[PDB]
Amino acid sequence: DNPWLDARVLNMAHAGGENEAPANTLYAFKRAVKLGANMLELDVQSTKDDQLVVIHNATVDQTTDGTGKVRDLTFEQVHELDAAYNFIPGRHAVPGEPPESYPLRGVRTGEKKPPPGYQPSDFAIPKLADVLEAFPRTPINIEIKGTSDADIPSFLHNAKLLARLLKKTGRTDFIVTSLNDLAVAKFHLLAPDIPIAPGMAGLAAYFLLGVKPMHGTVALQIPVRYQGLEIATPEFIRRAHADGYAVHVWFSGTAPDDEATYNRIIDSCADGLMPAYPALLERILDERGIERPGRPGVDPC
Ligand SMILES: CCCCCCCCCCCCCCCC(=O)OC[C@@H](O)COP(=O)(O)OCC[N+](C)(C)C
Repeated sequence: DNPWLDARVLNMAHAGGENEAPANTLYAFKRAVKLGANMLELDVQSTKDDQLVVIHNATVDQTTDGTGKVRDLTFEQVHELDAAYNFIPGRHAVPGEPPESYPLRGVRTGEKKPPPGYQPSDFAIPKLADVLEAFPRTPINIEIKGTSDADIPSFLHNAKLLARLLKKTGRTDFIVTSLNDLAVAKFHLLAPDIPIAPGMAGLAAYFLLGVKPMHGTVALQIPVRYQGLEIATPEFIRRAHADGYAVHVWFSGTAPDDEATYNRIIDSCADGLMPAYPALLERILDERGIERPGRPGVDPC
């Protein structure tokens, strides 16, 4: 069967909580786990020397002080930069504001003292290997990224790199996914034991034609709305459940990262949310007594 139909309700920190902390940094992950997130959610790219690093965009421009495409830079180049240079609470990463906007700019580079409990390295772009070292016992939702939407070779390069590494850990508490369905198929071929979730065309095909997503799928990981169509409804999740799949919902501009939304998606029987505000979600769950993995409680439907 599917263990993930019981792993609910999940607080899956979107890149660690991009509205509450520098996205894809160890600070964000360490913070997010500490306040009660059941699962990390993160993005992977690869350096010029084929090192899997945890970053979302193909270019380091938006979240750091540097410039260039991750695949053009070595890990040693990428690691020295400040992955909190442009963080602003409530607004992820936004360059060009008064330097006082940035409460954690410069901590990686040593110009400000880190908050208590963290080192300057907790604010750089981490190797995926270092995140796995740091969370041996936390499930990690990993998403394969590429150089551009149409650069199918870069997704496949990353899928290869990812499966090799995840195999070496011998772990199984992952969910690997990509917007590019080819990457998922290639990843599933190289690492059949690791749970996946469908890419874009598999989701369309399931929603539209009933076609079950690739063997090995544990969950459907869906935005709330897409191009006007409401995806994460009670009915859609009723059917996904009936067909044996979990539903994890993300937001990221398709619907507001706010309290009413999180509540509606909880009420829609989703099994996990991917909030940019993992603190805000954790408070809602605690306050409502919603069942959690292990810790039982209220079933909101
Ligand atoms: C008629 C057919 C209708 C059927 C529905 C079709 C819907 C299809 C839309 C695409 C859905 C693919 C889901 C699989 C990939 C995934 O998990 O999404 C990425 C998400 O976590 C973050 O979103 P971002 O773009 O990575 O942005 C954040 C960046 N950050 C973290 C720094 C803010």
